[PDB]
Amino acid sequence: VKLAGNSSLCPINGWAVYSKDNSIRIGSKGDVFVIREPFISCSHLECRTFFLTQGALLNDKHSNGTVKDRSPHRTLMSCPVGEAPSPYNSRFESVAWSASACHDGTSWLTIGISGPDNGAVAVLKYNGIITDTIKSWRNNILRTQESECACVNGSCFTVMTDGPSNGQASYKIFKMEKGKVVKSVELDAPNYHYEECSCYPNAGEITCVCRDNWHGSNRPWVSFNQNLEYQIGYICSGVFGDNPRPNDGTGSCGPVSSNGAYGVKGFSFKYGNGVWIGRTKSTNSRSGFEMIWDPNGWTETDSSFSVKQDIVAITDWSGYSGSFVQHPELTGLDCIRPCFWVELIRGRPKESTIWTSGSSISFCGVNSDTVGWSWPDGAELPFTI
Amino acid sequence: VKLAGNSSLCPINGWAVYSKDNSIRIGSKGDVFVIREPFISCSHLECRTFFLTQGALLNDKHSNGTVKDRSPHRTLMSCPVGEAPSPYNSRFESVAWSASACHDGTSWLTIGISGPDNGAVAVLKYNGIITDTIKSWRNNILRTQESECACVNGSCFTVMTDGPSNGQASYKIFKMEKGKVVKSVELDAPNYHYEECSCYPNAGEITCVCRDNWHGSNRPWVSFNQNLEYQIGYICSGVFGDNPRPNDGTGSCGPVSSNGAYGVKGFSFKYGNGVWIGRTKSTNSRSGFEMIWDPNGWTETDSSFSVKQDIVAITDWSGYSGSFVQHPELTGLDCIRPCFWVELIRGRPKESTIWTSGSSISFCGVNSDTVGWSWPDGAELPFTI
Amino acid sequence: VKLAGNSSLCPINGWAVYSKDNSIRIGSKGDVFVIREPFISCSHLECRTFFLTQGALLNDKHSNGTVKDRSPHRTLMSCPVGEAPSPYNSRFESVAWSASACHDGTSWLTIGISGPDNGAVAVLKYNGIITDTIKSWRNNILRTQESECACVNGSCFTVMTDGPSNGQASYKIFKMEKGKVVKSVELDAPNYHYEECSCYPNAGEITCVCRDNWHGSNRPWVSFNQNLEYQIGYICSGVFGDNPRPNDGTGSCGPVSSNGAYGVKGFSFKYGNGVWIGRTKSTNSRSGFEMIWDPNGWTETDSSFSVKQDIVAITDWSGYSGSFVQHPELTGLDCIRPCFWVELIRGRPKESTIWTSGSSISFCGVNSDTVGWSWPDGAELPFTI
Amino acid sequence: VKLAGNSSLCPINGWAVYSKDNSIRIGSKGDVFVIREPFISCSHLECRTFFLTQGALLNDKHSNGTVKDRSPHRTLMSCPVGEAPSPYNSRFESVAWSASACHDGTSWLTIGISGPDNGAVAVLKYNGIITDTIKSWRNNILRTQESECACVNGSCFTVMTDGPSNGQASYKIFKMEKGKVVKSVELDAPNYHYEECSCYPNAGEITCVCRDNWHGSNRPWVSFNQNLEYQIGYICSGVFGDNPRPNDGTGSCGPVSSNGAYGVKGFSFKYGNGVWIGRTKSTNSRSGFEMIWDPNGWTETDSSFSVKQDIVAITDWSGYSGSFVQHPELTGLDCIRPCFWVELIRGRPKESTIWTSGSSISFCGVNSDTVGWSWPDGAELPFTI
Ligand SMILES: CCC(CC)O[C@@H]1C=C(C(=O)O)C[C@H](N)[C@H]1NC(C)=O
Ligand SMILES: CCC(CC)O[C@@H]1C=C(C(=O)O)C[C@H](N)[C@H]1NC(C)=O
Ligand SMILES: CCC(CC)O[C@@H]1C=C(C(=O)O)C[C@H](N)[C@H]1NC(C)=O
Ligand SMILES: CCC(CC)O[C@@H]1C=C(C(=O)O)C[C@H](N)[C@H]1NC(C)=O
Repeated sequence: VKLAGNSSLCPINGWAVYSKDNSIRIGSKGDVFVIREPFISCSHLECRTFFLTQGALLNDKHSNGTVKDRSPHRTLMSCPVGEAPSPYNSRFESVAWSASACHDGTSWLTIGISGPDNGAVAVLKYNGIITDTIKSWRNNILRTQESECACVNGSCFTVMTDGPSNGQASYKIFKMEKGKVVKSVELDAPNYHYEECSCYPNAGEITCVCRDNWHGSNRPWVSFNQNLEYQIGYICSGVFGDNPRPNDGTGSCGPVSSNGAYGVKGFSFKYGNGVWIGRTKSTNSRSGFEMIWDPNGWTETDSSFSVKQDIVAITDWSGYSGSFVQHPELTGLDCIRPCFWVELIRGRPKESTIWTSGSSISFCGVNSDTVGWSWPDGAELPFTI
Repeated sequence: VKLAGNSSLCPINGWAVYSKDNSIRIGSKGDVFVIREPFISCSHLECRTFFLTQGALLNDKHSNGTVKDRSPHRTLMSCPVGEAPSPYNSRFESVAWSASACHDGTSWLTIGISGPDNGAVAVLKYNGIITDTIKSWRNNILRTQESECACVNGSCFTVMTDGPSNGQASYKIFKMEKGKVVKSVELDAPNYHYEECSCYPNAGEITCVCRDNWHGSNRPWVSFNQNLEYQIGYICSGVFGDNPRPNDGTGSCGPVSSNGAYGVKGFSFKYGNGVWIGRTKSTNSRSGFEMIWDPNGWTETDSSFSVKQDIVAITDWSGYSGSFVQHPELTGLDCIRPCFWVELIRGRPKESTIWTSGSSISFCGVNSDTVGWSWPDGAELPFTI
Repeated sequence: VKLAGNSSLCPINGWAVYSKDNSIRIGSKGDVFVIREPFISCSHLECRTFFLTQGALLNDKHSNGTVKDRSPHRTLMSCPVGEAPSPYNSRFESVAWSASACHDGTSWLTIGISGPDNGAVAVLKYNGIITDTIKSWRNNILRTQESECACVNGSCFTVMTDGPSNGQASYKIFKMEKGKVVKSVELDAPNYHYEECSCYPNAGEITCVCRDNWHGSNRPWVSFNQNLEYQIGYICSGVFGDNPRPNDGTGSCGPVSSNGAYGVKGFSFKYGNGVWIGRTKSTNSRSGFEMIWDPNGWTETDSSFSVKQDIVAITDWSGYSGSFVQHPELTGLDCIRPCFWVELIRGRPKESTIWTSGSSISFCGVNSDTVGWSWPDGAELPFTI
Repeated sequence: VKLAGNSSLCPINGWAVYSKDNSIRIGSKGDVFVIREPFISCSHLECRTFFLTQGALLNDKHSNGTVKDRSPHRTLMSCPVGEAPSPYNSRFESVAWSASACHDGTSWLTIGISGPDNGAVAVLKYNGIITDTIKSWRNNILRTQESECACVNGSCFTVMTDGPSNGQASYKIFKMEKGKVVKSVELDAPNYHYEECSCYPNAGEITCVCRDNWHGSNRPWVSFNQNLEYQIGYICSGVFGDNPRPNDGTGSCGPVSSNGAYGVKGFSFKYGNGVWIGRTKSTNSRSGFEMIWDPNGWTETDSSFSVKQDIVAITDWSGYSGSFVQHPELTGLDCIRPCFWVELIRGRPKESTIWTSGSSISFCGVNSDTVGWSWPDGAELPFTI
């Protein structure tokens, strides 16, 4: 039976460690895929880890310039959470250098994008079989979430971008049933910039917190009904969420220009006017990670907050981070539980190696107490190469 | 319940990437099988990749002269689509240096040929247990499809050749049920030459497009009803499908002798008087791949065609290619969906390695739009050896 | 249906070899996890081996200081009994450097403790999803069993410690249902020291034999009802079970102070006033192992016993050992079968390697005859390093 | 439902190849266990390969003196037929240096002997849980089949030996239900010698053809009803089946003393007064294998025969071989089908390496035709060592 998403986000006090895959430490010897853009998404029975491989293993020559981003060998595969991604435990999903995926209660929907930069195509699959296709409409790198999509009452939603990662680009929301596009709407978002959105379902509606790689240090959002009627904005909190970003201060409900000319994928959970913010600890590099609870931070502008919980130390490498949900039909709870993952990027451009790849760690909602600490990748570089 | 095959091929506009195993790039370090002759075939529940191993792994000494073709260690195995063939994820099917396979809706049927060249024997299995045997009748390398057989209303059919790959040889169509040959017929096709046929079910009948290794540059075909009543011909198009072959020009409905003394296994999908032709890009070697729609090309002699979709660039190695299907019981559609796979050969005799193996990529029908691009093997030879 | 735990320990005579994973001998080449603190636990259908990896593999550089005990990369995983723990056959369970686990008949309950020594938090999971959390109440290394928990009539119970591994500490017994803590009690055990308890169900109650690391050469025990009403004491048998320990002699029903300033993890099965004692053969190091039947050494003080059954020769490295149970719902028997496992520790600090890890062996109850022997680890150190 | 064993052996004309695992060729690089004494057995759903590992992998130092036979690290494991035995694809079964196993229609019954030569104990397991124990009764290496046991109407029977491999030893037949010994009888076989019997069910009774290591070149046999009422004898054919053995000549219905002071495990299928013999091609060493049809050869004494089918050239190493069956509940047939396997031993003592391991190949009855050929191991020694 389909996942009803009419339930609300579960109240919580902190975050508890859920998984850690040590893929990079293990891959030092083991046959572990070199990856990037990993993300967790759960069905009504299990939770999986999706990722984009480089069609090569760690410590092998084919792992060479795996910093390039888009290639013909890039593929989307999955394995159960906490496990190291290997050819011996990974399920093939699709050929792709940018992807998304979600479970509607019945079957899995995977979105993989491949092809050249001037005409990339999104192949949609439902239970492994191709159910639709979406071709680039601006011919400038059609790309997507790199985190799970959201399903509600049997419909799943996602967000895509086409155009410059440099300035005004085109943005679209898509609704799908059985992996087929039943409706789509382009957002009329002049001056906004949307990339790699982390979307979750709450009370029958979707909410997405994304990345402004053009000119924002704070994160932009988009929420919508099952008819794609939407609203847009930026988190007004002075506790800036992008990286790079400036020192905390006075935020704005609009794009914060200072230092937001690049970025990193992230997420945030909205509760009333409050927001849980996941962000790096550094303001310049993808180092460290922490969770901050700013009550009344979604609508106000100030750098004051209530709680902060360490996830990774400033001295250790972090990277992308996304949100993922647990539905009542998998949990037995009467609310939609929030969790998040963090990508731990090793290699280039920061480290002198011939390769780039990443590990993952994840946490979940919870009302019981927690603790901040540091759960870093742990590999010692360089490798035998 | 048995796969019904009374439906027609789904109408289509282009091809959407379905998978890429990256086995060779992965095998540089991973315990991946050395193979050749890989093909895809689906049941009413999953799609799998079959292939002929060389009882050895990549980058190991036993990988030596793996260019030999036939030997006692050659075995037919399978794993899920897109995954690299390895001993930790592959199901053993049969001992064979030539095979075929298809699912009738109930169980898998596998056909593996082993034994000496002067008296080979095909072993038929149904759900993993031997159900029949077919021994060579001409005593000269009994061989078969190297791709999926076709099943209709409980019956599965295949084609086998016995005799010279050099000139006139004998060809037989077999009809089976629960893996037992209930009927067969020897094709009265003087001056024709059949090999590595790609057969597919359509409107209750089978259609096979094969390879002329004796004297044809265009491909031969055979279609037949469930009682083995058949018709034979050659694709008349001036867009020659074999490799080697001559530059495009005036085709023929009979064997085009120029350059057809050799060949490569291939496929083609017939729609009315039109055909989707899959072929290499080079006219001499196994380089590149492309999809071509020549309406009225199945019966007409002209090198004019409508659409062209690139799959593999001329600068990269390709190889065998075959057709495979997605029945309604698996898809939910009301038509039989056409898909294809391409074998990417690396090593001897074109590269200076001590071995020969291959990777695979596959695509499927689709009405939505698509894009041409290039999805090559990507491994850099030579290996550590 | 829930595992009723109202049956009694089956009457037995000796122990029969159940399993041996040779993980270390195998990892010399294979991709085996470097581990410690392993233990078995069974459901109503299968038996698994749980363990705490070091987020690295044998014979790889990351295997370095794997002697350190606690780290962020330490994770709790599991695989079927007898199989070598590997990233290709292990299910991820939880991030932890101390754990426990058991099956209530319906789903698996896992307990993984992580975080800093001054603020560790226990993450309880039921069927893979977080259901409760427990933070350190004495801010001094919250730790647990390192062996299975015990479930009765739908409820599972475990024991945890917080405070000095050096002297008087704080001990608590928890009661959980579907992984949620419904009740907890602190033992009023002045002068006692509980650590790494082995608890088993019997006649509707729980019995634990633990490790006194503070000042006992004999072992302490706790037994309690389903409402956490309890009783405490020490095994009085002059056949001292802790290691190190003094030569056998006159025991005590309280802490035997000579040599018991350290210890190792163990177990014991109480029968009437008698006991089956598992122990190392050495009085000083974790060398050798043997089972001893002191009929009524549970309450009596005399170093005399009836049967001795060798499990590992004095010349070979041994280590931790714990109890694990079969239930009637799994076995079909009408009694609770006792079984135990043994950790074979190789590496530091006794051998000159840069790492520490371990193999496992197990035995089960049984009435028919048996024989003692020696089933050591068998790996030859050092390794390629 | 239980496997009725009331049907008779299926009439056959030759033997078709069923599988080949290439375990050693693959092990050159892959993580393949080192093993000996492999054998196949089938349930009502699938066929598996059991084997006794040496607790190490090929091409690793721990693969050293793996020629010793018995050791504490020896374990019984299994994987699907055709697959190379590895720690990634192998199910653990029991600790043993001698074993047997069979499926009764409901669950697997495994038999694993371990312990010292003067007190070995066989641990029986039903569905993975210990159901009985049998201790040595002569204190001289209790040993068993090293192939599959036979099940009929819900009962499985096996054969065990205790005593000298040097002369008169004690032989016993065991009958078990759900893994528990319900009856047992000791054979009154003076001047007979039974070891490593291959037993198959037929018309509700069991027939075993074994190895005489004492003083016989021909093979001894025992057949018995479901109440262990039995009959013994020796195959009378002058086509001697043991190895070593003298050149073919005049056989004997009793022990043929010339050259039978040692031997190898083998098998045979009796049809009326005829027999299908499996044997090596060489009379001195375990080289080559072949099937021979000697009608009226079970009771007569002559070296003449009707059919001979080659399985392994004399130029290549063979080794143990045994029988296995496929019941009607698996095949759908109305008769019990005969098949067999052959162990291809490589290394010591015939080859200069530091190890000993084996590969496997198997065949099945079949009415259709077949062919003789040579399917050897194919590994090139020595290895990197
Ligand atoms: C094309 C711009 C896009 C959005 C900023 O770049 C991403 C940034 C990345 C990054 O900043 O690390 C890595 C992503 N793999 C890349 N996505 C693609 C499709 O190339
Ligand atoms: C024997 C002739 C036959 C048909 C052309 O050769 C094939 C051509 C091949 C090729 O052109 O690459 C490889 C196939 N492995 C081989 N088949 C067998 C059975 O050896
Ligand atoms: C903190 C004291 C505790 C009980 C004695 O130490 C254990 C002893 C050990 C040992 O004596 O070998 C190894 C365990 N990994 C360790 N547990 C933790 C959590 O560090
Ligand atoms: C102990 C005598 C017995 C029967 C002849 O020896 C077998 C012969 C063998 C052989 O001749 O190769 C190998 C078996 N692994 C061995 N079995 C045991 C248990 O040691």
